Amino acid sequence: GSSGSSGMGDPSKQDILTIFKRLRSVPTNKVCFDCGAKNPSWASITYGVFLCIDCSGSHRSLGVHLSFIRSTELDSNWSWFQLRCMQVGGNASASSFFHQHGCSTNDTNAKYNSRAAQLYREKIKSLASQATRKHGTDLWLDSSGPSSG
Ligand SMILES: [Zn+2]
Repeated sequence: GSSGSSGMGDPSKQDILTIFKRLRSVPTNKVCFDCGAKNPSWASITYGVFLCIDCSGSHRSLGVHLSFIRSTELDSNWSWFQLRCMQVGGNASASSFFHQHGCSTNDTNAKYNSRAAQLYREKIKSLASQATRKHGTDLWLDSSGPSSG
């Protein structure tokens, strides 16, 4: 129940592109984890997966609370914590994670509304910290250049 202070600057386009350039590279990430559409702009931070304008729509219906959707080419006002969620997840990660439990469900309003799915989301939040906390904003990867102030 901690509101959370605000003493840091949001990630710029470049930085955001750097976090997506690494995830996109992957063949299982550059394809809508749902159908497999290549260059899946749409991305779901909740499950840190890649979706396509087609599928992404379904998620939006569920409710930003159930599955938040954010583009990569347009949406630039991303949150450090979020961005990571994508790196600390991946498509395959879920493709298996789910089965491991035994979802045996395809439906979007069900497969995602199932326990197996939930477990994932939470997990993403945790890991996201490992990367986020790391040198706070300073892109763990390397020193991009801290702006005076
Ligand atoms: Zn799709």
